[PDB]
Amino acid sequence: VQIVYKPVDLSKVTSKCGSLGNIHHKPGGGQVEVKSEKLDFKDRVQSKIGSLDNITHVPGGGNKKIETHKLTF
Amino acid sequence: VQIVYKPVDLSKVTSKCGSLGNIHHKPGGGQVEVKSEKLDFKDRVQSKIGSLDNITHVPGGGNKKIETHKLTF
Amino acid sequence: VQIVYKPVDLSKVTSKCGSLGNIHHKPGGGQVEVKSEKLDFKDRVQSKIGSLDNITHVPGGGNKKIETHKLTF
Amino acid sequence: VQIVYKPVDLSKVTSKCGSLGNIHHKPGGGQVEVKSEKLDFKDRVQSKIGSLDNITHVPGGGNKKIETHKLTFR
Amino acid sequence: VQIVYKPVDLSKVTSKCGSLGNIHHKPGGGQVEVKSEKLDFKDRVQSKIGSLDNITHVPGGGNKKIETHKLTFR
Amino acid sequence: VQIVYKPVDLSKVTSKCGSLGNIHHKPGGGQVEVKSEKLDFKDRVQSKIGSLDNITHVPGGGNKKIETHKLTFR
Repeated sequence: VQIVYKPVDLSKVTSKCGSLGNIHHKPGGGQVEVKSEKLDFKDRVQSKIGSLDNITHVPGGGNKKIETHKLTF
Repeated sequence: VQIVYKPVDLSKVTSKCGSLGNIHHKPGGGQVEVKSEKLDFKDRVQSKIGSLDNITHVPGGGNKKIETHKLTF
Repeated sequence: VQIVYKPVDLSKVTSKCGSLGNIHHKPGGGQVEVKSEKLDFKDRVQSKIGSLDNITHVPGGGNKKIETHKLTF
Repeated sequence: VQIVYKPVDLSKVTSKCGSLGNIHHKPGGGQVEVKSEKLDFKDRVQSKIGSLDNITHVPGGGNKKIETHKLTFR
Repeated sequence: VQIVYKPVDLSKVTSKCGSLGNIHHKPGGGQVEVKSEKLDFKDRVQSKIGSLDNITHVPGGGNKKIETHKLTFR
Repeated sequence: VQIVYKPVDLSKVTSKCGSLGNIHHKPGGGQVEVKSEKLDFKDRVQSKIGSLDNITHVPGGGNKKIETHKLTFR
């Protein structure tokens, strides 16, 4: 008798996520103007005037690998 | 008698998700103008004036791989 | 009898997430102007005027590997 | 025998090209106003306002002369 | 036998290429006003305001003269 | 036998290229105003305001003269 247990694993298991390899070339507007007597913001207001945001959230993107190389005679 | 147990794994398992390999070449408007007596924002208002957002959320994109290389005589 | 238990693992398990390998070439607007008699922000207000944000959250992206090389005569 | 090979060449070969012999008397002299506000340009701009440059370019205007004389006797 | 080989060349080969013999009398002399505010340019700008440069370029204008005289006797 | 090989060359090969013999009398002599505020440039700018530069470039204008005289007897 002989048993020759030689499994080979060469696997790649990968996550690529969020903002990857993008090109942002000269972003932005010409003129932005806001004119008022008053600007009045009073509960959970978000305001953006002529600003640029690059924003990435990755709560995902995880990897799992499980192997059970059992042998029994 | 012989058992020659030699499974070969070459697998690529991949996630590519979100914003990937994009080109954003000279984004933006010419002129944006807002004029008023008052701007008045008072509960959960979101305001965007001439701004650029690039925004990526990836709660997904996960990987699982499971293998059970069992042998029994 | 002989048992020749020689599994080979050359696997890569990997995460690439958030902001990776992006190019941001000369970002920003020309002119941004805000004019008022008063600016009045009073509860959980967020304000952005002509600013650039690169912002990344990665609470995800984790890796797990399990192997169980059990042998029994 | 007698031979008298006596050609006479008084010719002129001339090239006159470009801006020759012009009179430009009080060019400009008036009023140019450009008022310009709140403009955006995403690509190349070339602009001339009230300009009077004298730009001269001559990659050509070269001359070639080849002439060739031979006398053969017997 | 008498041979007189007496060609006469008094010719002229001339080139006059470019800006030659012009008169420019009071160029400019006027009034150029640019008022510029709140402008954005994302790519190359070339601008001339009230300019009068004299720019001269001559990659050409070369001369090539080739002569070849030969007398062969017997 | 008599041979008189007596060619006469008084010819001239001439090049006049570029800016020659021009009169520039009181160029400029006017008013140039640039008022300029709140401008943004993201790429190369070339600007000339009220300039009158004399720029001359001559990669050419070279002369080649080749002569060859030979007398062969018997």
